[PDB]
Amino acid sequence: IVLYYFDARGKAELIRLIFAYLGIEYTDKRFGVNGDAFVEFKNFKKEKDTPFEQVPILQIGDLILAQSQAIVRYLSKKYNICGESELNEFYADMIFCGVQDIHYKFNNTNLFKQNETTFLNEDLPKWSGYFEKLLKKNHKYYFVGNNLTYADLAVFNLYDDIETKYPSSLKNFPLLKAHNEFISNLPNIKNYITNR
Amino acid sequence: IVLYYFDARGKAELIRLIFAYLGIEYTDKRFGVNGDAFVEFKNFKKEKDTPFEQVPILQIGDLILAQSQAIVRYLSKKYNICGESELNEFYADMIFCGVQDIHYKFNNTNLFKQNETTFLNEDLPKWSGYFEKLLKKNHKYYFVGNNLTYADLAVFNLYDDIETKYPSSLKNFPLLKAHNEFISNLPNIKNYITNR
Repeated sequence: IVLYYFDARGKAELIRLIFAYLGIEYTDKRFGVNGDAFVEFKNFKKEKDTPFEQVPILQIGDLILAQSQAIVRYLSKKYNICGESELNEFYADMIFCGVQDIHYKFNNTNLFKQNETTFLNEDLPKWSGYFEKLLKKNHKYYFVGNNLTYADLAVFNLYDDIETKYPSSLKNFPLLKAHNEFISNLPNIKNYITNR
Repeated sequence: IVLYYFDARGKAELIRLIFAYLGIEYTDKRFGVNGDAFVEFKNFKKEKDTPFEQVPILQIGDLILAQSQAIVRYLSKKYNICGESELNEFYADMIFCGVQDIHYKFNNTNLFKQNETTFLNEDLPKWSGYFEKLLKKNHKYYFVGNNLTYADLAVFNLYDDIETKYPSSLKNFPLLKAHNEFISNLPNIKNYITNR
């Protein structure tokens, strides 16, 4: 199993957390660890037939899987972390789609755009509230059902990425803060985090 | 004179170049050199009355100036580098506007958005093209007149900035390239640059 992406988190960290959580081994190929990233990328697209000329690409054998979102749903169904019912499969999928929304906003805010304030003070809190509510409904902390699913990992990864840029706003959201801390303490993810 | 902004280039670097080219000493207040950049900024918005709560703001005496573009045009008139005729003052302005459009596109391209290769392949070459044609119409040192204007500093800032994230494609644009080395060598500029 080989994962191809740039030497960064971005859209590939969630897949790496899945592999870690589940503990399945693989080769983490990162473009630009030493060389120029774009040349390494430009040359990967030659030697490899990609659907949409974009990474991440997860290679299992001679099989090429593309599109991060599609890749995690696949891994999740195959390894039972997508929920145990029609309905719950849907709810996980639903919150995951929610995570993409705000995660994008996040990656679309920066100094030059003078965008940082309205995100930090408006979009971020609003959305953290949406997640609290979902935790409140399902009331050890899981978003869906009674066992862990990729939605729990995606939410976690979301805030973990946000905090690398901005201060930890989770003070006002106790359940979201707890959930975040809980999955970060899971022995398997905890080891990965420390080795990053 | 006090220039306020975050400890970054962003939209304040052009103003810092103007001050360097003209050898004007001022104070470069950079939020974050001490504590939470957002803390100082938040306190800054309390002590100073900003029109739109955005930085940079330039404080000359007791008056505060607020919009980076409006500030550069202001400084340029006051120090004669805005051109020496109506048409030329207009051209500098036009070139400057074009620089903003692509400078924004640049600061709006990241790994997550999978914006990058399309910027380097479609956008950048198309724009470098326009600037080459422009310098051609003025036949290897200036965009407007026989003298230096803020348009020149704006185009050089632009590429010096792009060059800290992406390659250096100026090869296929000879006048653009000569233009940028030309101003990168101006005594005052080479000095500021080496001390950044």
